[PDB]
Amino acid sequence: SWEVGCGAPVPLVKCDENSPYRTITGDCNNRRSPALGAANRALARWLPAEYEDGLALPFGWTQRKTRNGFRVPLAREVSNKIVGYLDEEGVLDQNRSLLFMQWGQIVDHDLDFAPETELGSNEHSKTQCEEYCIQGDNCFPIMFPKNDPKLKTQGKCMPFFRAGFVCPTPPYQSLAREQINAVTSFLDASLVYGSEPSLASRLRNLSSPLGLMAVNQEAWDHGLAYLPFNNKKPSPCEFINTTARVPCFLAGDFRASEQILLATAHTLLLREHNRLARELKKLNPHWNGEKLYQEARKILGAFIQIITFRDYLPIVLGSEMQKWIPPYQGYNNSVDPRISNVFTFAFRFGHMEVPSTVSRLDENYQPWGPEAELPLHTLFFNTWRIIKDGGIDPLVRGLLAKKSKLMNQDKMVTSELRNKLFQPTHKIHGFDLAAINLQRCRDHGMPGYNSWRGFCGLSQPKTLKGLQTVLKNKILAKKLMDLYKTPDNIDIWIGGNAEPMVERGRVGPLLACLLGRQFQQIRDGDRFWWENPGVFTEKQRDSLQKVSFSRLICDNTHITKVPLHAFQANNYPHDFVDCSTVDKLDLSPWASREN
Ligand SMILES: *[C@@H]1O[C@H](CO)[C@@H](O[C@@H]2O[C@H](CO)[C@@H](O[C@@H]3O[C@H](CO[C@H]4O[C@H](CO)[C@@H](O)[C@H](O[C@H]5O[C@H](CO)[C@@H](O)[C@H](O)[C@@H]5O)[C@@H]4O)[C@@H](O)[C@H](O[C@H]4O[C@H](CO)[C@@H](O)[C@H](O)[C@@H]4O)[C@@H]3O)[C@H](O)[C@H]2NC(C)=O)[C@H](O)[C@H]1NC(C)=O
Ligand code: HEM
Ligand SMILES: *[C@@H]1O[C@H](CO)[C@@H](O[C@@H]2O[C@H](CO)[C@@H](O)[C@H](O)[C@H]2NC(C)=O)[C@H](O)[C@H]1NC(C)=O
Ligand SMILES: *[C@@H]1O[C@H](CO)[C@@H](O)[C@H](O)[C@H]1NC(C)=O
Ligand SMILES: *[C@@H]1O[C@H](CO)[C@@H](O)[C@H](O)[C@H]1NC(C)=O
Ligand SMILES: [Ca+2]
Repeated sequence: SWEVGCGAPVPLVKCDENSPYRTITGDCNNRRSPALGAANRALARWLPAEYEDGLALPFGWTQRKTRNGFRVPLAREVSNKIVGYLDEEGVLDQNRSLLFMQWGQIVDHDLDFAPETELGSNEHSKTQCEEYCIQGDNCFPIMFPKNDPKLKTQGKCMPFFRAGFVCPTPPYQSLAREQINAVTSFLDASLVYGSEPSLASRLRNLSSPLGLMAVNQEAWDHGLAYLPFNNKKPSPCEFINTTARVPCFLAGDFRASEQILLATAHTLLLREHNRLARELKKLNPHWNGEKLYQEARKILGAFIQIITFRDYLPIVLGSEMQKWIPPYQGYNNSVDPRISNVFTFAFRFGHMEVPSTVSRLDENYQPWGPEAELPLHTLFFNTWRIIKDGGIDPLVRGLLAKKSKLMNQDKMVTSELRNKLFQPTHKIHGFDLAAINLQRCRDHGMPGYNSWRGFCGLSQPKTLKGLQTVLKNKILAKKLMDLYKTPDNIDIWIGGNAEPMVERGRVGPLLACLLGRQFQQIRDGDRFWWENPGVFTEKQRDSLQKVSFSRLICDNTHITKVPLHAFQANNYPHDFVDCSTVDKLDLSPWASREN
């Protein structure tokens, strides 16, 4: 009765009964529907796609084609009028460390990646899009409004290329266009290990049966590993400093070097795998390389799950946590674990938590050198500042001692991302992540703000006064009505992020609902969830309960003082204790077995 078949790329693998570990692809997690949550398949649709032609063309593609009787505003004009601000004074979150932002980006990279269409190779398509700003097939350029300064300094557009879609990637089909999730839907440390067998093997050290991940052979951090380099050319990390010539890192996720603190967090996770593999080898000398790798991978997946659900989500969702994510009751094989298309926009709330600067701090939590503090835009695809300017410890100290940006209806996205974003192959620090998010909402066929309010059982404002009430902000509602003309047309990214945050949380009610529903699904629909009986033993679960980001730092850096609650705002020295007082992960329950 349905077109359920379509999975034409079809990374098809048969499933082995009673297999002890996760697949790299996420296949075989659900026994009845083994592709559920596997990588390189369609993002789930919680609601039907909304395209100007019903099938594939974004709203805004055809100038004369209205949405609900009104032209959709230019993404860059919404960015300029609503999202932008000048003054960074007073914008920081007084109760969230910068690790709060950074953990969000890490979790996001574990869960979803909808990359730009490949569209063949060695052609004049990408250059054409960038050079002449001509909309066509996959070229969906972000056009500058008449009063945009970038129209004066940067040409007529910011190049933008439509996301990849499942069955054919160049041609189309009879159903609506469905974008791809290139990573595993499960919270499974796919950002460390990869979501594809080829990358997963490339990341491993298969020279020794020690179960290790490959490490950098060119540079070391006071005896501790860096990720290997990606020696693919051209390299955006080389591009931004051709004197230093330091390549990007190779990780489980394609995007690991996008900014210096994401590369930092990736480095901690790689180190933690190798520490666990060494410690398991000492405990279990007869375990082979495959077994050591899998058991360390399983522990690192559980770490990521526990930090996320115990420490992170409660301070994102605040009062809505118990509504959307009740205490775990067990694996439910009827739950759809696939990441939804809308979730990939909902989780971009993080863009409003990114502050304008990154600091390096020394062994006394004092400024590291004469340029301790640097503008964020100079740190896009920046790996040389790690290798050649103190390794990761000074950056990790900044992650603990400095703050996230607080979402603000009058100060949404810092100009470091809104005007100075660097994109690989596009040469300039001149892109706008907010405009890109809005253009991508349309590229993906997103239903508008009121469709999602209805989905979440919330009021659907129809008038300026109704929107002013929901947003608790007259001027913001007025600016959104002036541009969108009806709240039905407001793009979900800006509408969800415009709502005032729930008590004890950092998102409003619409985003709490969309995020909370997704995180409930990826937990309840995961046969390898850490708390599911038989994944770990009772004694292993008791040991895992004691994981902390503070212990991760103590174990995989030379930092000797850390806070106990690393996601809150912490000040040195008052909130910092000796590493020796921080709980350890007791691996004794991983003994092959005893009597
Ligand atoms: C995968 O996992 C393997 C290990 O299982 C990694 O292999 C090892 O890499 C490190 C470098 O990253 C190598 O260490 C070097 O060691 C020498 C000291 O050599 C002596 O001790 C070694 C350790 O036991 C041993 O392997 C050596 O034996 C080999 O070489 C001799 C000839 O010297 C030969 O007779 C033997 O038969 C072996 O072939 C030897 O006993 C040390 O001198 C090196 O340091 C120098 O170089 C670094 C920069 O490179 C510099 O910082 C120093 O100041 C100095 O200049 C270096 O520490 C180790 O030898 C490798 N082990 C094996 C078995 O080859 C591998 O790197 C992992 N790969 C990835 C991609 O992660
Ligand atoms: C640079 C960028 C960041 C930090 C300096 C950053 C940060 C975050 C946080 C903190 C997130 C969540 C808590 C988060 C989520 C998602 N991002 Fe974003 N991000 C930076 C840069 C980008 C760029 C560039 C993109 C691609 C934009 C496009 O549409 O082409 C981007 C995306 C996302 C994303 C969607 C992932 C996907 O499914 O494809 C998040 C869920 N980020 N980032
Ligand atoms: C590119 O990287 C190099 C380091 O490899 C940076 O240079 C250092 O910068 C200051 C001088 O301005 C000094 O600490 C060193 O003498 C420099 N080293 C070298 C080799 O020149 C350089 O500033 C970076 N440039 C950019 C644009 O990021
Ligand atoms: C900071 O947030 C944490 C929860 O994230 C909370 O327990 C603590 O009371 C908050 N502190 C202040 C000062 O509000
Ligand atoms: C399992 O999932 C289905 C679909 O969400 C749900 O209707 C059912 O109540 C769930 N079973 C539980 C919570 O035991
Ligand atoms: Ca994953």
